[PDB]
Amino acid sequence: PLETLPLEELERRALKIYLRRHGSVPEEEIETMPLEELERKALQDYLRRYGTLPEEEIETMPLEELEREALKNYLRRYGTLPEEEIDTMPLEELEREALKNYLRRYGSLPPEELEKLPLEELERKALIEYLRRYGP
Amino acid sequence: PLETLPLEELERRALKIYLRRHGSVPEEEIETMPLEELERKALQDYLRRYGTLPEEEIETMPLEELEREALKNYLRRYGTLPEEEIDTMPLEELEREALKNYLRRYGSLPPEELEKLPLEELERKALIEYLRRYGP
Repeated sequence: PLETLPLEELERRALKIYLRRHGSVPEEEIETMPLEELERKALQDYLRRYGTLPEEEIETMPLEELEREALKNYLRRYGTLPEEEIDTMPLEELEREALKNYLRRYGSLPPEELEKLPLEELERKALIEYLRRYGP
Repeated sequence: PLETLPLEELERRALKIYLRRHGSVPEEEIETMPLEELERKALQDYLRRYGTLPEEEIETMPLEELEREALKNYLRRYGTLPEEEIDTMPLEELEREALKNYLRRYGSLPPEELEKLPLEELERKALIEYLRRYGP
């Protein structure tokens, strides 16, 4: 049933299931939040667990910084690529590597595709995979 | 031609021609700057030439709020919906109504099909219709 969902609905549902699994927030008050805020509170749950930073910076950091550190942690624990160029790797590339890393582990797709699939389609398959494993 | 390139490269070209025409950016970085830097500096330029925002505020503004104000500004001078909605409409809905508004002034698609497209595809046409107007 997830095929009929466009990319804006897949990101919403995936962020919901994640926030319904990690973090305690009213379940009926999750649906009414804007998608900009869904990522901020989802990636706040991520940073609070895998990398104990200052507790109030994570509340006030911009959304581009919350995502950058969340992607950085993902490559440190799930990737052998050196820590050095993780800081210098652009945001457009941290996302790409974090999705190829995700689709190789929890995905039945050969790496020949994951290196040729664009970033927009890499976001699709990784979001449809997360839902078919952790949700309806 | 342009339809064969991915959505990441479309935006990379679109933001490149914009920097070369509007404002002053050294053209010695045809593709060396990251996509995160292309979006940022091109947004502060639009927030400066087409708006009345503080200088010392946008240079420290995050990306999720630079884009928010750019759509709030773009929807004002080119939109029909009232101003009260602009502050309440979420960021994901600000992008949708901004992309549809652009695809009308410079669009050969029928408006009934403009709605049929999801937000992921409205961006492709807007970027492609932009490059056919300002690109070689």
